[PDB]
Amino acid sequence: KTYTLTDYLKNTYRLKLYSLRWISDHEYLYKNILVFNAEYGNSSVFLENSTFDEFGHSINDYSISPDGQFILLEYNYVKQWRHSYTASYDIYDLNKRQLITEERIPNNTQWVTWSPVGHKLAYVWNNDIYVKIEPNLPSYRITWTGKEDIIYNGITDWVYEEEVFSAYSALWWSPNGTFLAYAQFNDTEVPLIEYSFYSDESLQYPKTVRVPYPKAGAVNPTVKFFVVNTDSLSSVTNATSIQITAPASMLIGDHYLCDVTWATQERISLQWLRRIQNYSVMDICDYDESSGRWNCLVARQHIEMSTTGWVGRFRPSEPHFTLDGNSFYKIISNEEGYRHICYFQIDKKDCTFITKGTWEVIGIEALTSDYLYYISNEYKGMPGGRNLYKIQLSDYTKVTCLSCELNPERCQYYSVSFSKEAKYYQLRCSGPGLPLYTLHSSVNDKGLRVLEDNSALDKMLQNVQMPSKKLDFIILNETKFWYQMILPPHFDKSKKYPLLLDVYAGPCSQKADTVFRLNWATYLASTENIIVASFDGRGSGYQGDKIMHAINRRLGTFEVEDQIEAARQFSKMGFVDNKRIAIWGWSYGGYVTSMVLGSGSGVFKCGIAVAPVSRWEYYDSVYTERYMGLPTPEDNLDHYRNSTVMSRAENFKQVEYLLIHGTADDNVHFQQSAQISKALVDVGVDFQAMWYTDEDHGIASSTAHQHIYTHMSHFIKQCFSLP
Amino acid sequence: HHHSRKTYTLTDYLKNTYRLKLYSLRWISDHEYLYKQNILVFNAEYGNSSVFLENSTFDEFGHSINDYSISPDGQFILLEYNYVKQWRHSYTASYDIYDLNKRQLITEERIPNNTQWVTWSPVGHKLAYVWNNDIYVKIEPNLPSYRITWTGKEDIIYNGITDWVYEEEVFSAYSALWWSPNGTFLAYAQFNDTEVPLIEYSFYSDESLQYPKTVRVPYPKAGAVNPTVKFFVVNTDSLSSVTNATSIQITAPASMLIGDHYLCDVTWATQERISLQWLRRIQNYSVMDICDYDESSGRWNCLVARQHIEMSTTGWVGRFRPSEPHFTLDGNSFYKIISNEEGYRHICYFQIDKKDCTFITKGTWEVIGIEALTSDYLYYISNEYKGMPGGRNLYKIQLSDYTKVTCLSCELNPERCQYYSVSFSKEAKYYQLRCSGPGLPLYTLHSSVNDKGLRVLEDNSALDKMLQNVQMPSKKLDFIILNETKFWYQMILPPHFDKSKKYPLLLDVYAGPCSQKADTVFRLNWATYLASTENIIVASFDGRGSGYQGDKIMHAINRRLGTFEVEDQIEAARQFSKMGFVDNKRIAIWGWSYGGYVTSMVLGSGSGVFKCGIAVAPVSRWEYYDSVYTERYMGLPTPEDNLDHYRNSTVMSRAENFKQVEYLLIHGTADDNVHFQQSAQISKALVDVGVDFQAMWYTDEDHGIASSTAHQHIYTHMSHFIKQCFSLP
Ligand SMILES: *[C@@H]1O[C@H](CO)[C@@H](O[C@@H]2O[C@H](CO)[C@@H](O)[C@H](O)[C@H]2NC(C)=O)[C@H](O)[C@H]1NC(C)=O
Ligand SMILES: *[C@@H]1O[C@H](CO)[C@@H](O[C@@H]2O[C@H](CO)[C@@H](O)[C@H](O)[C@H]2NC(C)=O)[C@H](O)[C@H]1NC(C)=O
Ligand SMILES: *[C@@H]1O[C@H](CO)[C@@H](O[C@@H]2O[C@H](CO)[C@@H](O)[C@H](O)[C@H]2NC(C)=O)[C@H](O)[C@H]1NC(C)=O
Ligand SMILES: Cn1c(=O)c2c(nc(N3CCNCC3)n2Cc2ccccc2Cl)n(C)c1=O
Ligand SMILES: Cn1c(=O)c2c(nc(N3CCNCC3)n2Cc2ccccc2Cl)n(C)c1=O
Ligand SMILES: *[C@@H]1O[C@H](CO)[C@@H](O)[C@H](O)[C@H]1NC(C)=O
Ligand SMILES: *[C@@H]1O[C@H](CO)[C@@H](O)[C@H](O)[C@H]1NC(C)=O
Ligand SMILES: *[C@@H]1O[C@H](CO)[C@@H](O)[C@H](O)[C@H]1NC(C)=O
Ligand SMILES: *[C@@H]1O[C@H](CO)[C@@H](O)[C@H](O)[C@H]1NC(C)=O
Ligand SMILES: *[C@@H]1O[C@H](CO)[C@@H](O)[C@H](O)[C@H]1NC(C)=O
Ligand SMILES: *[C@@H]1O[C@H](CO)[C@@H](O)[C@H](O)[C@H]1NC(C)=O
Ligand SMILES: *[C@@H]1O[C@H](CO)[C@@H](O)[C@H](O)[C@H]1NC(C)=O
Ligand SMILES: *[C@@H]1O[C@H](CO)[C@@H](O)[C@H](O)[C@H]1NC(C)=O
Repeated sequence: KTYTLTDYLKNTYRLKLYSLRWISDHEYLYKNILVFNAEYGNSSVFLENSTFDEFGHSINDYSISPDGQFILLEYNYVKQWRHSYTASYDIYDLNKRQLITEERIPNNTQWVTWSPVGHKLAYVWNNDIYVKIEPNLPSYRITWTGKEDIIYNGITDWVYEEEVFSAYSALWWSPNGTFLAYAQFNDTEVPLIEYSFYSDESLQYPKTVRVPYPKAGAVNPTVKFFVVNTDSLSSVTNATSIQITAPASMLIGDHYLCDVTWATQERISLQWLRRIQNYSVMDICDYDESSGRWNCLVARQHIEMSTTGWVGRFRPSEPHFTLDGNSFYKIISNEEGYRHICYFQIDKKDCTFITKGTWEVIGIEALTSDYLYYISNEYKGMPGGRNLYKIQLSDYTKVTCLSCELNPERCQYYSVSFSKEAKYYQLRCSGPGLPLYTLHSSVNDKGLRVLEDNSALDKMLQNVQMPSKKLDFIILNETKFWYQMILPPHFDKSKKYPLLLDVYAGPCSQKADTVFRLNWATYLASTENIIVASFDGRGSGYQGDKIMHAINRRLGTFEVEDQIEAARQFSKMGFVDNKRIAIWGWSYGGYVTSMVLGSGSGVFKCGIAVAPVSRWEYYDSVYTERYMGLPTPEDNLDHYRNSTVMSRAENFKQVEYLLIHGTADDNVHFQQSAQISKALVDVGVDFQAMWYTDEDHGIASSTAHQHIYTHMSHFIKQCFSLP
Repeated sequence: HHHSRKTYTLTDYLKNTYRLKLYSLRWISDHEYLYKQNILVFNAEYGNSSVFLENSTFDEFGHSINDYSISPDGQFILLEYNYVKQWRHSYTASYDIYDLNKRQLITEERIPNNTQWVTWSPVGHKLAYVWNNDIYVKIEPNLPSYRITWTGKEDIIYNGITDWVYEEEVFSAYSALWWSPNGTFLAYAQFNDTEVPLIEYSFYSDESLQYPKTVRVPYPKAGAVNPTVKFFVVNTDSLSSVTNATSIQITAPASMLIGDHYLCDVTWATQERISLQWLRRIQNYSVMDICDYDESSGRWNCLVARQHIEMSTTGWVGRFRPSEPHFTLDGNSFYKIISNEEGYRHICYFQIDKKDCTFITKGTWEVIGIEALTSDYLYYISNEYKGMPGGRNLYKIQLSDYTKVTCLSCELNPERCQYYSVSFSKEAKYYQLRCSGPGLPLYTLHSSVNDKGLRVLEDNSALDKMLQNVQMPSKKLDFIILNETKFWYQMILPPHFDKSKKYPLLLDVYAGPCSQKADTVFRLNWATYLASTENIIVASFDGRGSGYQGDKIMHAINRRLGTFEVEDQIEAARQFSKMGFVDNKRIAIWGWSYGGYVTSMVLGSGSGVFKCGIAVAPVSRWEYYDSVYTERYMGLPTPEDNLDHYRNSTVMSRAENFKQVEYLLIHGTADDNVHFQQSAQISKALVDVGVDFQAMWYTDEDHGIASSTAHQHIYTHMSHFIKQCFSLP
């Protein structure tokens, strides 16, 4: 038997996880909720969820204070954007098992967070910030200026949530929780995207949703940064919020706050980025004693820039400070364009690189007094592998691979999670074999035990004909470009398979990796006998700037051409039926799919774009201007005009096209597909469409998810003459 | 050979390869009319024509001329340009006036840009126009205009123009101005939309528009706050440039001010007598008021003794609204279409003073419209001929002897002509006859004194010459007995039609209250292609709820939309198969508007009869559609009226049954009439029960999906869908 559409849709074959929250340097929680001792693996029950038997409300999430004296309960969850939401809250006392009733956290709270030490609490209600020193006492109102859709204290607006921070919160406690650092966003002049929301059938008149949303070249939100001392809050007088202004080099024009990182109890570092995102500045600000302000000396500014592109992968990387805070490490691209760990002195311009080579550091995971722990794709020169390394701080040549040889056949893609002081770590392996979860001791790196091996799943999959994955590379202009293929079971090299190109191809993307996945591709390969391939061409990430910056100021050119060239290279692989080649993608993949189908190349018979960008002036400023610069006569308007899918409408006469878009998509506005269809209508091209009423960019509803995949499978089977 | 080998193709339909010529004129006097080439005057009597306006005169103009309007006294011409469409009838435009006798454009005191409506008085050259929701009057074209109203406010106050609902469902027109017969008085309506909710939808516009626009229209959905209405009359002879003009209000009768009502008809009776018709929001009760000007007062009075009640116990009043009266010259009597004691619409003769009228026509047929009345004769269109409800002929009844009825069109050309409409001269001395089928449209001119034909205007013989070689479909018009009642249907049958083989069949559906899809009209449309090229029988059926056959049939779906008319379409299909020449594995259904609603209701009915269907811009649930139309048939969506059936008749609740059929759902995003919402809500329901289906939106298209490129695209898309559902290569 085979892995079927139903299997994928009704999630028949499950991937077991082992998610843990470190609580201390030797303990973690595991949802009843258990507490585990990392040393021995023994566990006691923390609370039965029959403790809230009579609670009366459906509990969404829990959150334990650092000191473990109180638990925060979250209910009435109402999802907003990708990260943002609203909820009700309650505080349960562990010391004396019962809830708090006096001075509760209001309904419709936008964000809550314990300080990093003890049980202090900061929350956001109606765009304003409040602080509770004790869970049962009244809160002090920090900000008074919050206003819906206009002023944002402690939480991000639409574009910051999605493109800058990947988070709704804009609150940063200092390490011991004395200081609360926050940002304030101002959206007064940011234009609003409006779209219909149809809601339940019983709603007679549709609702109009309005969201401040800066499209490429529009007026952006403005940002201010503040620090407040939470150990001197008066119930008599208003809390005083000290402002930290952006450096002079940023106040000269539009700019972003892109990073907040505390260094010590009294030292904070902020990163700022120009609107033309190729110049950024790191401020280190120290707290002044009697005077009570924050100073950011000019001689302590650290400039990060790029002549060939934008700075960072999506944003400048984050610093990891030493204990005294007089030094830090952060990832930057070296002189040959590869991203490696640089070591800075707070007082000095030059850093020394502590890693080198033709491969990249993915991130810094933990920093100790003796070692620095990082993840990279160095192992076997494979851009799509991921391994944990240890680097000796007094001798940089002493680098140990901690995950490389643990199970080299089944494990090539690792992420990690260290305990409070990096005493223990959990390795998470995501492929090529079934995911593997292991617990380790950093004092010597020996493995304590397996936490989850997925043997349950492995026994079930023994019964089904499963596809395989080929990960390899092709040479193009003397450079390696990586591809992967999901191959049908009992794959015959002397046979001719229909091929479907799964595309993303956005700047810094990586679609060829060692990760094990059960998705739509799995079914297409297992049941329909279709080869599903992906390709990382120019603009793709984790392989140096030369490749990544190749599309600087030129979205919709080389990365499009490379998908076409990829499909050509596969035709010449012998086992591909080149009368049956298709391409599909979501978001950026949708844009590339569309551009490829509009290319008039002749290679693809049909394709599917889901929620595609259609022209760049339609998408948000932060993401778009990062790669395209500004849509103005003196910058890059010409290429904004030359890279629309609309302009390629005539070429669509050559292919079969299915266009799909959610009508309540706040991210890629329905507008984008509305303009594509009008364009195809105007040149007389027949095509397939489908809208999803009240679905957003995810088309994530249980039923909408099934509908779309079902619809797409029918399109593909019809296009490929499959019954 | 020389055998017919061409067929009527999709491209033929989309590119207008075979075009119907039509002779459109506009009478300017009692014996003269205007016709376009260039613009000619034609003497109706002789045929002699001189050039009235050479095409070259307005090229110095600088602007592209969309339309023209000659003043009643032929001294001035109104030139319309910068036309920008709004709804089905309303638009904005610029206007310039060309003086004929001085032979040049009036430069001083021009009509402002963005004018909403312009209208000459019926005699002379007075002018009335609406700009920014206010009414202005020009006594002379080159002179300053006097402002009549001062209260006009966009989306709130409408003076002399209708709002969305009154435009689409009450008046079928943007204007709400009425000149008295000689231009002395100017009657107008004011609409107040203050508390009317707004429908909001996205307009995406040109691709250079970065942020979509949101369009906001005052639109009362069933049960919502309706617009209120006031009525006024202003004497245009006593206007002065020194004082603001005085407008005399005429208030509705007591029985209307008691609750929500509508102004449904305005008809001047003489120089000093106007008739009003009002309707209650529950549209079964209407009151005609006859109002007279009082000389010494300057005010209007509607005597309660002249008041006329018209009501219905089995449904609503009139076909879509009460009928309009036709007054005798002395405005002391009138003729008006109403239903007789047994549900048949016939001409009633009324005295202004008496309650009772006498019916001057009788029969198991109906009068369609009164077309003209003179001293001795009344002219009307009816479907009496041969007891064919879908036929239309011009008749003549003698006012002093009701048994003296002459058919004027019946026998003219019985074989090709069975569907007529007429256009009379200014005093009914001549008339143009228009025949729409079953043969090729034919256009003829007649004098009504002797009734002789004067000449053929257009005979479509160029078209006839082209069709001679094309394998054209034929139409079969007939009926079936159900519950002892005749129910008519029409079939567009493929060329060389063979009773002994099985054809696939498409049900073409409207089926709304008072609809008629079975008729004698000749059409070159999508169905002609499907029969001719693709060999599909496309059929239509008038079931319960359809019109022009009496109230017994028409009112059968009263307060029960989505029941019998839906059921009768299913039964129609079972009947069609039972005739033996239908492949019942291949039966489909499609419709637009109400037809889309019925299509959907049918496909969700679980009947097992239809394999697939197409719904275009359908109504999905009645609480989404407008008040005037929906309440006419459904009453109010309240617990103490008819909420139950409103809830019982949505397409959404039938989603589960769509698992059995193939469904194509189509909707323009800028549809102001049946909002995108209605399709949006169907699709969501189908997704929720796991039904796959085909969808297509049209960016910025409205209810008509009538852009050239958009029209071509949807018919092509629909054609692919049907061809695949039927296994046609
Ligand atoms: C957010 O920014 C807006 C727009 O820059 C500020 O609005 C201005 O406020 C000043 C002083 O109050 C006025 O003189 C201007 O006329 C305002 N401009 C506009 C267009 O509104 C606003 O002050 C800022 N709000 C906060 C809390 O920082
Ligand atoms: C703390 O600050 C807030 C805002 O500055 C004060 O609340 C405002 O009080 C002023 C008068 O001082 C009023 O004009 C506003 O209407 C108030 N705005 C509100 C309700 O947010 C608050 O009173 C301050 N506390 C004190 C007394 O210093
Ligand atoms: C249109 O109708 C609105 C509301 O139906 C009228 O508004 C009323 O006006 C008076 C004063 O002019 C207020 O005191 C009432 O309270 C208003 N009614 C309500 C309940 O809103 C308005 O007069 C009308 N507009 C015109 C000029 O005809
Ligand atoms: C496929 N894909 C992406 O395209 C992608 C993507 N991430 C991004 N960007 C970073 C997160 N915020 C949005 C941009 N993109 C591009 C994108 C996402 C959603 C809508 C439009 C765009 Cl252009 N991923 C993970 C991803 O998997
Ligand atoms: C097919 N068809 C109609 O459906 C029709 C229709 N006429 C109507 N109504 C009367 C005129 N004004 C609109 C309503 N309908 C029903 C309808 C039309 C347009 C949108 C929605 C509806 Cl429910 N015609 C002529 C007509 O030909
Ligand atoms: C595990 O065992 C140790 C000693 O046996 C004990 O101190 C600890 O509390 C236990 N941990 C849990 C969470 O059960
Ligand atoms: C939140 O809302 C509920 C229901 O409306 C109310 O009963 C409850 O007291 C609210 N919680 C608080 C603490 O405001
Ligand atoms: C944390 O650090 C602050 C600032 O240096 C210091 O004064 C204090 O000892 C700590 N806060 C508390 C009260 O725990
Ligand atoms: C940033 O980009 C702009 C626009 O391409 C360019 O003029 C400038 O040189 C860049 N700055 C740096 C530091 O390279
Ligand atoms: C039309 O023809 C008639 C008949 O000969 C002629 O008298 C007349 O002058 C023509 N039309 C006009 C009024 O110019
Ligand atoms: C209408 O607009 C045009 C173009 O802007 C202008 O030249 C003209 O004067 C306007 N006409 C009137 C009557 O105001
Ligand atoms: C006419 O009415 C308007 C608005 O009520 C007013 O402003 C204007 O002055 C009036 N004209 C005169 C002078 O009577
Ligand atoms: C039009 O009718 C009115 C009222 O009957 C009358 O007083 C007026 O003089 C008429 N106009 C002409 C000159 O025909």
